[PDB]
Amino acid sequence: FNLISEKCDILSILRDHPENRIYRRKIEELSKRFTAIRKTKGDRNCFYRALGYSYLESLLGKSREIFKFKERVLQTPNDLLAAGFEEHKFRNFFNAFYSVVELVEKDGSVSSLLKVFNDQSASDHIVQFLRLLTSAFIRNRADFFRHFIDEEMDIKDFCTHEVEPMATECDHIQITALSQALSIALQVEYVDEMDTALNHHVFPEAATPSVYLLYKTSHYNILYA
Ligand SMILES: *CC(=O)NCc1ccc(F)c(C)c1
Repeated sequence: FNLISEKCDILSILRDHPENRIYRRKIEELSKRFTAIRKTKGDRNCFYRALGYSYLESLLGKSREIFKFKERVLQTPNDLLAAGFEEHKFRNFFNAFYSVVELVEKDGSVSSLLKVFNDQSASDHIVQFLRLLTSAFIRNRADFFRHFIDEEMDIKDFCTHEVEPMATECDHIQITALSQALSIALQVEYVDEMDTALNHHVFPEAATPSVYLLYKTSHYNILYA
C-alpha cells in the first residue's frame, strides 16, 4: 500500500503535525464531519490517483451507475482524437483505464481495486490516461476556459507543460476540467496553517458530491463522510 493506504481514523493524522495549535484545531473540527481517511503518495500525481481511486470505489455494487459510466468512458477516445492526440499513442493508457472500470463491474471488491491502484505500472497508466483526458477537455473548450478562468492565459502551452507530463501539480483549472470530463462531483476540504475557518469548494458548484478530498501540505488525501 505504498501509493494509496488502508483506511485510518481521521485523528491518526494529528501525528503528522505534532504540537501544532492550528493544525490540531482544524483536524479536530474535520473529525466531527468525517470518520476515516486514506493517505496518498506525494509524487506530484496524487490528485489524479486519489480522484480516480475514490470515484471508482464509490461505484462498487451500483449497476446503473456503472453502466452509465462505462458508456461515457467508451466515448473518451473521440475527445482525445478531436484535440489532436493519436490513437496509437493513447491506446495503452485508454486500455488500462477501461480495464479497471471492467474490474469494478466484474470483481466489485475494494481489495482488488486497491491492488490495481497500488501496482506502480497499472496505477501510472491510469494517471497518464486521466492527464491526457484533462488536456483534451481543456483544448476542445479553450474559449470556455479563457472566458471563465483567465482571458490572458495560453491554453496550448499550459496543457503541454502543466497537465500532460507526469508529476505536474494541479490547480483549480485541472480539477474543474477532469470533474466535467467524467461527470464526477467532488468536494475539496482545505486545511492550511492560517488562523482561519476550515472551509471547502464543490466542483461543480451546487452538486451533491460522490468524492471528498482533503488538501493539506500540497497533498490530496481521501475522506469518508
Ligand atoms: C498531490 C501530490 O502528488 N503532491 C506532491 C507534493 C507534496 C508536497 C509539496 F510541497 C509539493 C509541492 C508537492
